[PDB]
Parts: sequence; C-alpha cells; structure tokens
Amino acid sequence: KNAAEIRQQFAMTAGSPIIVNDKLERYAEVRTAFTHPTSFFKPNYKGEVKPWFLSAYDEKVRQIENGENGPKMKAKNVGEARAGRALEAAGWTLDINYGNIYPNRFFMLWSGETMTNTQLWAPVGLDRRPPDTTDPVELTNYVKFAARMAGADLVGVARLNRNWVYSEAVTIPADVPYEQSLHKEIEKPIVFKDVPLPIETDDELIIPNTCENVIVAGIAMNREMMQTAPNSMACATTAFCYSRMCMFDMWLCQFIRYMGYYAIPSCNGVGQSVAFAVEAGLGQASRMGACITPEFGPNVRLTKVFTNMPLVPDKPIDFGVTEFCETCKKCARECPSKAITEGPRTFEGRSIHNQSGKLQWQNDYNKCLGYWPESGGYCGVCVAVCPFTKGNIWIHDGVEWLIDNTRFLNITEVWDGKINTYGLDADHFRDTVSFRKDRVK
Amino acid sequence: AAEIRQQFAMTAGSPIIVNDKLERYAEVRTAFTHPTSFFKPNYKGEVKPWFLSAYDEKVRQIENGENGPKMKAKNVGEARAGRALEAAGWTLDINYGNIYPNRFFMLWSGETMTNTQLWAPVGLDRRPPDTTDPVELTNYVKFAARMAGADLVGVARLNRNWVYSEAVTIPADVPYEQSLHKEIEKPIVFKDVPLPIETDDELIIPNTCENVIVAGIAMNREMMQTAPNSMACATTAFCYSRMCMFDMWLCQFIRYMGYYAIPSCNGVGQSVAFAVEAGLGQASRMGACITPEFGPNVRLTKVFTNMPLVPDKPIDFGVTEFCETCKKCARECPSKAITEGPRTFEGRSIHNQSGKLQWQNDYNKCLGYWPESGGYCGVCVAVCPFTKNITEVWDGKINTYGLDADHFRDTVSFRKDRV
Ligand SMILES: Oc1c(Cl)cccc1Cl
Ligand SMILES: Oc1c(Cl)cccc1Cl
Ligand code: SF4
Ligand code: SF4
Ligand code: SF4
Ligand code: SF4
Repeated sequence: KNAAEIRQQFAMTAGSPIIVNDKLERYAEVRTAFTHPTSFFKPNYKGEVKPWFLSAYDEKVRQIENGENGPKMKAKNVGEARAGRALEAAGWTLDINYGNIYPNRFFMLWSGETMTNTQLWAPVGLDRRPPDTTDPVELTNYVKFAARMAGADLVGVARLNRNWVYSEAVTIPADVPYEQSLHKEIEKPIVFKDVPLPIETDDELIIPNTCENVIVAGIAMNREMMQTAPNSMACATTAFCYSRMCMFDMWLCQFIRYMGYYAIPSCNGVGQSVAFAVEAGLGQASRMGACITPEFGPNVRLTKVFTNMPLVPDKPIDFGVTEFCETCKKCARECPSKAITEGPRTFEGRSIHNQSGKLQWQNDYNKCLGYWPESGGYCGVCVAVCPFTKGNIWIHDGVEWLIDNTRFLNITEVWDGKINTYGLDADHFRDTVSFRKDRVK
Repeated sequence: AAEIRQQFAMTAGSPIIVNDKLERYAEVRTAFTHPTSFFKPNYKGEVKPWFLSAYDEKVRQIENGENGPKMKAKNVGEARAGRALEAAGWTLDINYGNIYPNRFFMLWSGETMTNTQLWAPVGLDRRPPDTTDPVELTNYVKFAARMAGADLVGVARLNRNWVYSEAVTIPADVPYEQSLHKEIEKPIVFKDVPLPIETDDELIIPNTCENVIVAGIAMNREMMQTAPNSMACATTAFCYSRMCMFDMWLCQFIRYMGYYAIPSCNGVGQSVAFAVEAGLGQASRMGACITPEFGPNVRLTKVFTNMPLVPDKPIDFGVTEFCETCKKCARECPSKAITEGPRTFEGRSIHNQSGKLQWQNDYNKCLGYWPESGGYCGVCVAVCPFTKNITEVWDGKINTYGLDADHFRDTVSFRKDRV
C-alpha cells in the first residue's frame, strides 16, 4: 500500500472543488449548534433544561455511578467507567471551553509577542528579522516539515477562500478572566483590511489583505477508541486530539513568525475547517459532512493556520467519495438522532446551523447535538461506522488503486489491547511518511 | 522489542550502587545554573549568561549562512529555517526545561487549571478513587501515558536520593518577564501531609508519594545525527514541549482518577536515575539512560504520585560492559567532557553527585561548548552505537512528531507488556 501513489492518482486540476451559488454569504459562528440559543439548551436525564454540556456532565456522572461506559452500556465495573471519563477529561488539558474558538485569546494569540517562548528568544530577533526565504517552493517544504514535527499526520496548503471565514467570531472581551468566560461570550466581526499585521481592535478582528494562504493539518484519532462510539473511549480520543491541535497551531505559528511572516492560529475558531481541508486536498466532503481522507477516512481532526508566507497550493483530490456517499448511507441509517440526511445534496440549508449557497448534504445539527447530553459524550457513531474509517479499504488491481466495494455492503478489550504513542497505529503509520517530493512539486 | 525487554529483566532492586557518602543534590549545582559555570564569553569576548552568548552565535551563524560551527548551510535561508524550527520547538517550555516546581505548566495541584475548572461539575478530581488495585491502575495509567505521547513508560518506587535537596524556582507572584532575574533556591521536603503543598519556605511532597512514573520521549534520528548543528537543536526542543504536554495530560488523568500527581520535566529530581530504576534503560559512559529502542536518543520526564502501582523491573542488556570498552563518545566529544576512565563514587566537580557508582564527567566542559557552537551539541548521543547534511534532512524522510515508521512497531503495547 502506497499512500503517495494513491494521492497522485486521484489529484485534480487546480480550483476550489466546492460548488456555490449566489445565496452564499459568510456564516456567523454563533449560528453553530454549540453556540446558537435555539440549540444551546438541552434537557438532562431528569428533564432539567441546561447548557448542553452541563446536561451531558450530568449523564457522565450518572453513568459512572451506575458502572456504565455509555448509554445502556454496562462497564466491567465502576472503576472502568471512572477511568474512561478521567481519560476523556484529561485529554482536554490544552483546550479552552471545547475548541479554542475565541480568536486572539489564551492559546490562540494572533501575535507571538507576549508568549513566554517569544520573550525568551527575543535576543535572537527571529520574529523581527525580515524573511531570508521568499521562494514559495522552499517555504512549502520548510513549513510542511515543521508541520509534521508539530504533530500533523496530514498537511496541505490552499489559497484562503474567505467564503469559509466566519463573518463574526464568538469571543470574549479582552478584560474578562477565564472563570467568567462562559458567561461573557460576545460576537465580533472578522474583517479584511489593508494593514501590515493581524490586529484586534475594540470593534473588529482584522486579518490583513495580504493573508493569502491557509495551512490545514489532519490530526489522526485512534481507530479502536473511536469504534467504541458513542461510549466514553471515543470521547477520549476526540479530547486528546483537541490538545494535539492546540500544540500544532502554536508550534507552527511560532515557526512561521520566526521565519519572518505572520500567522493566525484557529483550532475550531475563525473558519470552517472542512471546507479548507477540501480545498487544501486533504480529502473530500461526505454525506455526514466531515472531510474524508484516504488515510484515515473521517477519523481525523482538523486545525488550520492562516499566513502571508508565500506557499504553493496543493491540488484538490477526488477519489470517488461523493459517488460512494451517494449509494452508501450507512452513517445516516446508524445515526442515533437521524440527523444525517438520506437525500440528495442541495444548496439550501436545513436550518440556521447550515451555511446555504454551497452544494452539500444538508444535515440537522440540532438533532446531532441533542444526542450528546442523552449519551453523555460526543457520539461519533457516523465516523465509527463509515467504511472509509476502516484501515483496509484500498486495493491495487495491477494497474491502479481502487476502493474495495465489499466494505460498503468492548471497552475492557480496548484498555487491555493495542496502543502506541499518541494512539497512532504502527500498522498504518507508514502511510504518512513524507519526503520532499510529497511536500512540494 | 517486548521480547527483548523481558529477556533482559533483572530481579527487583535499584541497580544504582551507592555508598554511605551519598547526599541529596541541590539543583543549583547543575552547570546550567551554578554561578561557577553560568557565565561564558560570546564570540566577541563579551561575558554573558551562557545562553545569551549562545544566542549571539546563532545570529552570527544565520548572518554567515551557517548551520553550526564551521558548517556552511546551503544558503542564509536554510540557516534561518533551522534556527526558526529550533526556537519554535520550545513553545511549551519555560526557560529551558520547566524546572521551577509548581509554576506555569508544572502545577502541583490541578485546581486552578482551565481544564479542571471547565470539568468541575463532574467532580472527578474530588471523587475518591474507584480503583485501588495497583495492577489495574498500572494498566490504566500506562495506557494514558501512551496517549499522552510517551514512547516508553515505566514505574518505580520513588527513591528520594534522586530528588533534589533544594529546587531552583521563583517567587510565586513574580511575573514571567522577571523570572530569569529572580531565581531562588527552595528546599524539597517530605512530610505527613495529605496533598502536595508549597509554603513560603518549602516545597512539601507527601510521605504517601510512593511512586514515580517515567516517560521516554523519542527524538528524531536523522536530526540528532546533525549534532552539533541546528537540526539536532530542533529535535531536542520539540521533545521538551512534548515532555510538558505529557506531564500535564498524565497529571490530570491521575488527578481525575482520585489521586494526586506532581509533574516535573527537567525539575524536582534526576531523570536518568529514575529511568534506570523504572527499567527504561541503563546508565552509560556519557551519563545518559541508554534504552534498547532508542539508545540514548530519547528524552525523559517523570510524574510523582501516591496512586498504587506495580513497579517495573530494572533491565540489564549489557550496556555497562559495552561502555567499558567502547569510549566512542569520549573520543568524539568536542570539549573532552566525558571520561575514558573507570567508574568511581567521587564526582569530578560540584556538578556531580558524589556517592553513587557512575562514570564521572566534567559537565562545565560540556556546557562551555554550547555558546561556542551555538546549539545543544549532542555529538555523544549521535555517535553512540546504541543510537543507530542538513539540506538532505529538510528534503528527506519525516513523519508525525519526528517518529519513524520503520521502528514505530517496536513501541506497540498490549496489557501483557504494561503489567
Ligand atoms: O468539537 C467538540 C466540541 Cl466544540 C465540544 C465537545 C466535543 C467536540 Cl467533538
Ligand atoms: O536541557 C537543555 C536546556 Cl535546560 C536548555 C537548552 C538545551 C537543553 Cl538540551
Ligand atoms: S458512512 Fe457511507 S454515506 Fe456516510 S460518510 Fe461514510 S461513505 Fe459516506
Ligand atoms: S455524531 Fe452521532 S448523532 Fe451526530 S451525526 Fe454523527 S452519528 Fe449522528
Ligand atoms: S553534549 Fe557534546 S560537549 Fe557535551 S558531553 Fe556530549 S559530546 Fe561532549
Ligand atoms: S558511545 Fe560507547 S561508551 Fe559512550 S555511551 Fe555509547 S556505548 Fe557507552
């Protein structure tokens, strides 16, 4: 199996693959089901209406008390139930309020000047010296090498399509301390202006018009843990990867800054990761709505960094995902909340949570979020059942690579079973080896 | 690899031979911190803190298009990129090694952390442990350790001989910008208290703090082989930030299981001794812990806890006898810091802890080469048999976190090999 061959075989010609029409407008981040008032509140198992994550907390507590790893899923004993939630909670250690979405706060600073690392290194002046390399070809090789050092299992580059940048971000005022953050969230416009550096004013988050490129990283989750969806160990691989995302953004932004350019981190903030990932060639959009990659299927998290560093955009990829999703529908049939549509793609949003004006399968994400308090986790059944999440999809017929159509026709054992560093799998880790030829052409 | 480690397991008992002279070692005595070794001249002849003199050499090298001492880069751009990667790798590390205990990332309680506050309604850190079985806990915590980025993990009873008698730290209210100028010494003591606690006068570890969990964090072979040049600095630096994330992740897991946990990175005590007692590897002539999987090309961090655990067995795969006749690190060392002589119980200088049988090296000679070369050397690690240009590294093989898929299978783990 040769992942590089596969990507070469299915590479497209240049151009954003996402089909759009005239009703497309940039999307206010507050509209996501996590944040919007119509979906933010959910009942707990006692019928009390709370912020959804607090209702989910109540269900986690109830499951531990009852020795369960998930809804109606008995654990080996209470200690096993306890251990799954402890692993999940610890995974979030380097993530603020589930996703690091507030731009230019906490870990997501838009300038490195106040960071302890920048201060320590200031006598070398790497962040003030003009770039010594401006060649996009060399820069792309350098920045992708750095990206792999920084924990990315996949990395791609695209020109920044502003359609996918949130019109307004969810954030907090700069004078609000952490313990009040969840009570003091606000909206703030993201605007593009003729300014030298990313800068935040009292009224606006300002991205320079020179911010040409976006670097997208894929952060692979653990197959065995995700297959326990919707139970606790799927929550744990999700959580650990959010902290890997945060480390990646900070590492990479600092490299870019020390190369003489600016860099904006984001994790789950700033813009829509799936669209950037598609335009950067990591994978294709899917019925469930995730980016499906050849290496990991949808079982991979995304983050991204925006920069004026000259780079060579990668080519999009088309390995037949749209055509398999047309006939598969497994995620839609298994979804415990019936959130995923079984119908065709449209340009018309299903509800406020969807951005209209782009051709996609339109899913009801309030229904999805509604299952999270009920199950006490982050579900993931769609990711777990997707055939592309299986590690064994690719076959070679003597001429070229193809997808095996036959693929589309417990937690104690996970704790006692195979694991490796960062939950990566040595049986497949060769798929993400990288030489210069697969970083830049 | 799991076969090899079981083949070479020793019977229980610390393999470090000590005498009646041994005393705990004050952290300020390391060459990084001690007043006799801290100040070094830069290439212009100006005496500065050693790392500021090293900074000056990094700038001079970038300006001259060099990747290291007398090592021309392909161009100035390549020189710049190696130093930018090095500087970036340190992002999650305070002042080179995170040594100040109970400051910044190294908090001895989880209570004030943003993650603990967000998770407070679940009460995992306040709920008594549901598991007290050391067998099950060893399996759980080792699984978590691998999730947290350890390539190797072992457990030993805590030997207080390797805990620093006094830590280097800063006053609690000193802002970061003044930290380097306000470092102080502070005793680490053990007392009958329920939880790790810091007073004005003391860092207090509970007498119940029975165990230490030691993690090995593998460095990249291609990059370390550029020692003493900039790409060896870069793999060193990234692994320090991996160490910090490991400590915080694992401490939070242990706390959410009902126990307490003290992170440390390069602080609190001597990592090499803990790693040997936990069975990760054997002490060596250069002074590092040599592991079967990575030789010495692996960083160490460790977490201290009262969580019940099953100690691992020390390992003997012949390192002492091989180092007896090898001496390659000693012959290649650019500062002649590593001895070609036999092991003794008497240190060569203030930087060594006397009273334990080891090869005694002159660590002020080692440090003196760092401002000269503008990096963190590592030639000894690079040339060591157990470990086995810069443009070719940048254009060549890489994978996630610098790990190597040709060897990654060696660190696969099932419960059989966890406990
Ligand atoms: O994206 C997530 C957020 Cl923002 C919160 C909890 C779980 C997930 Cl997967
Ligand atoms: O341990 C180190 C410290 Cl403490 C500073 C710089 C480089 C290294 Cl390897
Ligand atoms: S489960 Fe099937 S329909 Fe759903 S995303 Fe995967 S391939 Fe597409
Ligand atoms: S996460 Fe669960 S509830 Fe949400 S779309 Fe996927 S299967 Fe459905
Ligand atoms: S790091 Fe370099 S100078 Fe120091 S002991 Fe090793 S070879 Fe010698
Ligand atoms: S180079 Fe030889 S003598 Fe030095 S640590 Fe390695 S095996 Fe031992």
